[PDB]
Amino acid sequence: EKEQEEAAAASEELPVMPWATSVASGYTLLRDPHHNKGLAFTEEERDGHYLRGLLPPAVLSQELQIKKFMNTLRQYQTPLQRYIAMMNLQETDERLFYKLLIDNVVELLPFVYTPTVGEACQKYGSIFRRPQGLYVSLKDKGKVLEVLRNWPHRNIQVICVTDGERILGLGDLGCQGMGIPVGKLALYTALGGVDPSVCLPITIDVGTNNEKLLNDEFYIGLRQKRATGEEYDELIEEFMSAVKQFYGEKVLIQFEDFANHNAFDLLEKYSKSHLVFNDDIQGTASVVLAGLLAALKMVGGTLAEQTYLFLGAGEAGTGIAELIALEISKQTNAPIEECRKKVWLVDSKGLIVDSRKGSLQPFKKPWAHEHEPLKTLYDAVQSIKPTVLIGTSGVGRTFTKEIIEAMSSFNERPIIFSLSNPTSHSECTAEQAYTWSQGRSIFASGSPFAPVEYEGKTFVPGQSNNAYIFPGLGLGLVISGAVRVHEDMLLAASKALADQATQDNFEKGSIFPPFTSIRKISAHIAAAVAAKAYELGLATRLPPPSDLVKYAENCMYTPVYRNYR
Amino acid sequence: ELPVMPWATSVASGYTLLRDPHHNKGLAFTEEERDGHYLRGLLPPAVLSQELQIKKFMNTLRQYQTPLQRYIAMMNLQETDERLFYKLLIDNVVELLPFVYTPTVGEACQKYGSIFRRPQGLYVSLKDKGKVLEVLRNWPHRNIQVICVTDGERILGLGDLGCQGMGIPVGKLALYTALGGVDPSVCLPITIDVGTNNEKLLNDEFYIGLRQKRATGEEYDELIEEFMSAVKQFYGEKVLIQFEDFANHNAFDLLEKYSKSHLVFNDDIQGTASVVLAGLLAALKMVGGTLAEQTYLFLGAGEAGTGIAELIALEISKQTNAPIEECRKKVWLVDSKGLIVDSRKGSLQPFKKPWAHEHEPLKTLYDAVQSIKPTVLIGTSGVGRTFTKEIIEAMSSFNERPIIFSLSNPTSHSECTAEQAYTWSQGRSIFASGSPFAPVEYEGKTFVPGQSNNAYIFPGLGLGLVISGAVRVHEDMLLAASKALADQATQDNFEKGSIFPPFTSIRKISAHIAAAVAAKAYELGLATRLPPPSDLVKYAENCMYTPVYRNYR
Amino acid sequence: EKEQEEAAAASEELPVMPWATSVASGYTLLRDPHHNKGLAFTEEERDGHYLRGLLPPAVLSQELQIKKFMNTLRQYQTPLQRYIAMMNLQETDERLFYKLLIDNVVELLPFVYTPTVGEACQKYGSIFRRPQGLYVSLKDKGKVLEVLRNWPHRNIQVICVTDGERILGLGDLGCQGMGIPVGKLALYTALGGVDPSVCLPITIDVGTNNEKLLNDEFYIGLRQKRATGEEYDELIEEFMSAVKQFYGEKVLIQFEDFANHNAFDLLEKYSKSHLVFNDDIQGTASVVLAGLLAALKMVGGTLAEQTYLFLGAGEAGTGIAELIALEISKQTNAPIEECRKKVWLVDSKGLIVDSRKGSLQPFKKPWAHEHEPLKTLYDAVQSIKPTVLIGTSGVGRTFTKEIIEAMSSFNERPIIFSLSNPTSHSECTAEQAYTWSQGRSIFASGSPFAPVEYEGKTFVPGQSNNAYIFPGLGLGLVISGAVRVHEDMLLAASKALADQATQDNFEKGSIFPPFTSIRKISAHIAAAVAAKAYELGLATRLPPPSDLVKYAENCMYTPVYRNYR
Repeated sequence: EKEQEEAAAASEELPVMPWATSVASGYTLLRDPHHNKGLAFTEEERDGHYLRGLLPPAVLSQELQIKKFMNTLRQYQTPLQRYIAMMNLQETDERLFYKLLIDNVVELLPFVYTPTVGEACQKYGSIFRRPQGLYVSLKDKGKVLEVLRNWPHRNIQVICVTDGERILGLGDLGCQGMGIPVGKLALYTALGGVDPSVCLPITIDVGTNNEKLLNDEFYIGLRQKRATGEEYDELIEEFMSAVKQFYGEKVLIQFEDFANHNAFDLLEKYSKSHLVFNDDIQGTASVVLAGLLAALKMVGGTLAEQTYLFLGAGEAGTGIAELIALEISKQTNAPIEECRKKVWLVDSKGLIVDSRKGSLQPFKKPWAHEHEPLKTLYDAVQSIKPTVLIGTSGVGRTFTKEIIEAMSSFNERPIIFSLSNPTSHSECTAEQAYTWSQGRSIFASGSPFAPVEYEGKTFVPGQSNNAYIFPGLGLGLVISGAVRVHEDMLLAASKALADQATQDNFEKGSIFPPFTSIRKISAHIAAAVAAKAYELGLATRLPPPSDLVKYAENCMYTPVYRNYR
Repeated sequence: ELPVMPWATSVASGYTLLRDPHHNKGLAFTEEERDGHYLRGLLPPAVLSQELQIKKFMNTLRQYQTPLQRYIAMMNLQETDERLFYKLLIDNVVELLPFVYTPTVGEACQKYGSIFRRPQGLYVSLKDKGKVLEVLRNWPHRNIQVICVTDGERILGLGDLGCQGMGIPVGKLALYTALGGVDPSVCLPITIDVGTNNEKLLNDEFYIGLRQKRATGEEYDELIEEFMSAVKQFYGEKVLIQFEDFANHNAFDLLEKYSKSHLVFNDDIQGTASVVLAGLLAALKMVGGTLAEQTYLFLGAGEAGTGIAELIALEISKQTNAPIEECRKKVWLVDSKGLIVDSRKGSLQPFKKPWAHEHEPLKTLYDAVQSIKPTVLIGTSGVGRTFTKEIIEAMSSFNERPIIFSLSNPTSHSECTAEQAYTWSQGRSIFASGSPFAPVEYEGKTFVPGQSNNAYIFPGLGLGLVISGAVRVHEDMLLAASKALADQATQDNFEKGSIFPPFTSIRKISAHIAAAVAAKAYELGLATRLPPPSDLVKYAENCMYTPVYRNYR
Repeated sequence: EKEQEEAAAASEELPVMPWATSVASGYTLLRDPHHNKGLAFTEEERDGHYLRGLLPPAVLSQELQIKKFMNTLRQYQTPLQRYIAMMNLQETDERLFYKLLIDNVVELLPFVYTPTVGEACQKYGSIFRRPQGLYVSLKDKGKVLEVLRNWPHRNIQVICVTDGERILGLGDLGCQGMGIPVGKLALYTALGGVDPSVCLPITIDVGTNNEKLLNDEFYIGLRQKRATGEEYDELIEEFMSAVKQFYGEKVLIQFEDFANHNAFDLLEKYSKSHLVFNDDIQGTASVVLAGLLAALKMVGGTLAEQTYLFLGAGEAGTGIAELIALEISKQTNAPIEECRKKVWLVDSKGLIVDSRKGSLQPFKKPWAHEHEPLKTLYDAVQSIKPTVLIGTSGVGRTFTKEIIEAMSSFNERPIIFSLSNPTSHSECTAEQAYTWSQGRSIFASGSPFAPVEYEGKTFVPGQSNNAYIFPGLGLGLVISGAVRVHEDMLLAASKALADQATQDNFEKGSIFPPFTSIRKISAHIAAAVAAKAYELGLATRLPPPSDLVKYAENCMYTPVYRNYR
């Protein structure tokens, strides 16, 4: 049952690569990112491994290395140039890359992650390219396993995969979506402590509809429009087959930036066979719920009493909403469609209403309450009189002065969540939200914003981005050996994050603690998601450790240089 | 009894192939090559040409704000895809040369320690003495033909950059490939670290060298003669050893002591002398006359100073049949103390006495320019803006077309700019300089000043010594080269005011210099590739590295 | 001219393999024959290269290694078992293999070379196979260069190639012919001093007519009868093209054991374009002529005055004959057909006579003198009354008591040369020749025979095998950079060998000095073949060295262990 090795003795016609292992020295060692210490190679290590001469005489510490890279990183003018310098270092000295990124996480995160990582994806083809991650194309059908075999690590625990269809709020970037999986997985290591070597960034190229990229001569993908239905599905179910055969069932498959229709069928179909998780639906839902709980500690109240208005009824829209209604059902013991009575979503066509359900998309019907057709978010804000406004539209500056002022007029402390990324697609800025609400809004957003000054006070807006959740939640599914993801684990995580939000960060108007604590946060989220995994009896690392927090911290990758023969 | 390294050879595929600069083609790997070498998946589906690769790198190179940032991006590419790096450098040589070579390469050396470093070249320290050969053994190419070596004492006109001198040898050797067609694999950039006197670098916490002041006499000498021993045992005698940026004192003893035992060449003394003489011959086609008739004034009596002068006097001796001591009558050098005159021989340096003619002490270059009344003003001072308006105006007043050569590098140490020389001479000067200057406009006419930099000479001269198997460097080969370059200078480049053809032709130039230096090697009977080929130019062109992508499936 | 690098800068769409170079240590080093020293790895070398533990504590010398292998070689009791143990060592420790073979050359030569190497070829498919040499099949056509590219040494100086059609006197062993090229090239190193790494054993598989091997389930070749004419030719000319492109023109191509018709067209059409040499035609001719000159020092006389009878008018038959007639023409200044008048060959159909030439094979017509048709060698021996009887028949025991007695009756010291191999196909034994001639014959043979006793005296029959010639002749063509073979170099060699034959070896009845001198012999043959190359102006290593013998000895591979760091 929990060691069903009947499926693992189909290892006869499994394609395999005959790997050889050899001691690394000279240029082989220096060109190996996993080991390469650059000038930090001690005198003794250089004599030992035929480096003497290939390096200058000077031996640097890792700390001096960080100071030196930081100095040259700050002299690049555009953010994209600092992204290029960061990806280059990741792929030359992996230990210096991670030790630097952790020690400088607040300064560097906007460059490796949102918002820079968005530009990187738009211009991926034209950017100086050391290869990272694995690309499975439509032309790898029949031979997806052959492609997996090429990856030179067998022990994969975390996969992060996109088909590039909805990269942040920028839409279809086809095969250039790879920036995201590579980003997420770097964070899995820096924020969560997952070892880099067990992380596998994948992109599924099925084409792109982006006309700019079809006609751009530097596009790295198939010059064809996306395959649909039949043709798409077979690649996916062969991919899902192949992952299973190669890596087993305990391998986490984190879906990133798929379209609505797809992102749901993948969570539906593969929930039973695989350990599947969707950062857009489940991960965002998780961090938002934690933000709400953290908000209601500053202002007071429960989730039950609040009224919720969403711009954008996609993945994150319905996904966040469903996790809120569920948390209410656990707190209230009500039937679920009494918990969503006070949750309203507005899409492209306006407020989701029952009168409109005679031609609605299926995953929206549960939010089609009874109300007059409303055309704009402004009309809904004024009619519904919500306590909480969450934006998942992918459209910038849709939280207008009229809308934040309207929200500041009936709420005394309105909860405004501007979730879309990158910064240019933020529904509002931190400056707009604090100004148009006379310093009275509880504000958080997807992309980072500098502190805002208003009537002699400083507001540090919190970052409501799933990067606070998935590093801890992933580590948890792994260190417990969870075989399935349960809605109850998303809640366990949300709890854990919210319970790290103290007065230190509330003082400054931030629903979350600073990223300078993300190692502590990830351990507590991991311990909780593991505890829930055991309770639900979906864990396979039996017996559970006594102290799930201290265990989670002991499983965590550290990028300090260890010494070689 | 020989220390020896057990090298093992293996077929490269997957990440081993991609991480190997020598072979890595990035997206230019064809579909067939990817299936063949376990790349399928590790690269995105799209296959680029090398040409699209060039266009792409060029586009992102121009978005960097500083020259130093484009130098870092160039050195990164050299060390990830060597064939793309060289095919790019060739196709874009005029645009890119100032970034990989003078003047950028100077800043790169000043800030070498603080710059993002993929390792290139070999460092032999004072702590490798006794074991220098052991260090050589670590280089993973056995067939070395061209070595380029500095001890960092005088990097361009920037002085002592100690161990951070490595930027220069790495630069020269890239040019040996790009300009000359030498294969990269046979080129070995070396730096000898013996310390540095630069107090800023001793106290800088990113300095990559020994934190000590330079070893002198005894201790220095031992390392060098052990280096020179070790190179010869490992690579043989036909290996070219190009010395770069040593001090006067040393750069001479190295050419003196190792002329017999080794094939030694000094870019500062011999290489610069060579390109200057070629510039003079090219100048005298625009303006008219012979070397004999001209009068020469130098600022700076160092390596390049006396070196250029001696090669000029020699070319005069071969054209007039006069004794050498008679061909120096027309050639005057001005140092720190003023005009070199015989009157002060009661405490003179020895290698200056041959230029100590008959005259009573003059104090400043301005005094000398006015008294000596020269035809040709050459600056090898290492000091910027020492060719003043008064000096260029003085020179423009008595000559109708005065020859001004501003040789010092980088641009910041140029004795004058191209703009100053053409303005202060009313458009009448024949100007060339060490570091590149953009075209200069003067009443609706465009002046393209030539680049009198040894990069026009050493790529051809090196290729020549190699393809002929020359075992020694002969003063007559410097002349053979000078002639060959000068005889490439047509009216197309003279029209625009340039003594040299554009770098867009450096492949033609290097082949003709190689054929000449080889021909002279055979004639003097120092060549060992016998018999000489019938057509030494077509042979030289066929021996030339091409960086077009080599085919794997 | 000479340096035509025009064809070397037309290597742009040449297939190439991307080789990577890396420092060898641990199991990579031990499994590498070129470097592997086994227990002879010094303490310092083991610490240095991560061997400590993988070897027992004991450090052996190379000498102790030799004593140890020799001891275990003598417990194998078939010769074939000692051939297998020898090939295994060649392919695990190359330096121990060569240092052993040289120091023990007389004892070991019959096991790695004739006659053992013959059995090895007959049973090649069924023998335990460590892989050796390169096989180019009919199904590698279009892609022969691709096959060459796979060999992991670029700098090839000596190729040795067979199509397996006439392996020794055993006939067609198809693809199992490889034993020969591998044998020859080991000797090129042990006897001649050529570095192993510049030597490339090749077999061209075009099928086989051996019905035994077509139906044998362990045959390693194509299960088809030999391709003829058009199909054969294209593979060869593509092979000869491909060798040229990859290795250049200075590469020696030694043909081994082809049939007459082929062996000749290959020397004819590729004499201009390539440096081609045929061990059967030219190499055997060379050592035989040296034997004759050595014989005429024991007994007295000139080549001119002798009368020659050959059994077997093939490659070696006509080839030996033509080299004899040529040496006569250079000594007498006579027209060539006056030099052939006293040379008679007997084939399958009997004595070659002009009355039979109305349907003769082409390369036999020059030996078709005027005489009455004779059916058997015995009839010819008795009619022609020859002074020299040479057997190249491939048929054992055809030099009968009647024939040796007949020869002993009209000559006082008859020269009998039993050239065929292996021992089982020898035209007579050393025992038979000395007994049936009352101790009066000058005898030599292709395969080794122990000393023979007769009337209280010891006869040490010499070995007239091309292994005395091709090691020196090859080294010569290489160290001079010869671009052509000229008949005059075969003679230069023959002279050089003959002039090494002293009274020390003549005392015991041997035309050649023992193989314990083959280092000295090869250097003197090399210096002579080089001198002739320069004289004929076909050498490209100009100027010639002062002392061609001491230069040849300094170019010679030594298998003493190198010390590693």
